Amino acid sequence: MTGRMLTLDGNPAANWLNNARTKWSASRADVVLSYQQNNGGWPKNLDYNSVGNGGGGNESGTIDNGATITEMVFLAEVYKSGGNTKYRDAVRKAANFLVNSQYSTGALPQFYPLKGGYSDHATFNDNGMAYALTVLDFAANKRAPFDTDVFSDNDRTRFKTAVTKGTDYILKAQWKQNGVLTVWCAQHGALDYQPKKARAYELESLSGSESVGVLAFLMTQPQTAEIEQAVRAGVAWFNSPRTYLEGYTYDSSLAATNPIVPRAGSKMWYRFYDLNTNRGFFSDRDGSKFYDITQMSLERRTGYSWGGNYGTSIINFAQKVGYL
Repeated sequence: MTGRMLTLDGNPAANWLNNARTKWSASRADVVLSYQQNNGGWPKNLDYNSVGNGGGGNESGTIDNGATITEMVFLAEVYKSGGNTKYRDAVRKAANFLVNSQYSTGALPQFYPLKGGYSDHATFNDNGMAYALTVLDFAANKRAPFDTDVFSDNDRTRFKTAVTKGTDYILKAQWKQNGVLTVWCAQHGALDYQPKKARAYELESLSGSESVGVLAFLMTQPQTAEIEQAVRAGVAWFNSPRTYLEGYTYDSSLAATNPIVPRAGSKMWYRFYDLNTNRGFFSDRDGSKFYDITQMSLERRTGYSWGGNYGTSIINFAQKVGYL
């Protein structure tokens, strides 16, 4: 560290953000711009590389599937490169959107204005909350691409407050497993901090997939005593043999019957771990919970990834910075 600040070199969240700066060709900037909703957010799943300009819209914005957070970083970079203030304006509306979406607790919902159901929860899914906070933190700290006149000091204060609140949320939400600090569910109650379900097959759990990005975000923050403890505990969880499955890997090509296959000297992480036992588990469209992936419907076993190499990146990064 330096002071209490870790390097951003190798930080997964920082890598995501810097990549987003050039997510699309600059030739697509007007197309991207044209789908921004009135509220400053974007809808998800628009094929910007193929579609012509949109007509804006008045729908909820979302941070699912990289929406809003990717577009805003991209357009900030376009503003930085070309100086066209229409893009500055859009980035300002997008940052405002993210902060406006934030609950009093710091939680960020998946969709805003709130649509009801699981979308209202604090959404770590698809790196939404963690990477949204990363964007706001980069903005707050005048990091590229936000080292332009896009934001003022007063704006940065507001973003710092949102980042602080988000951090507070994350720290309060971090799951204490029989007294031991671990990681996060893919979604938590915005007000109650509790693990929540999402889709039918997304149950209350520790998330092997989403907890990486949460840790990566925390590692961008001033490493207070509490934050260092939180990060070290999360990294320790990823690096624990009670968490990874040693000698196996997840091979989605083999999912027809069983994608969890032996691989000497490999470690696999589950997508879902039981909150209390730390056992990897599976679900299905009926919302059931079970421990043998061969019991799952063919469609869910092949159509959704139930494990992966999630821990490698954060463990290696933690090692690099002395947190392992």
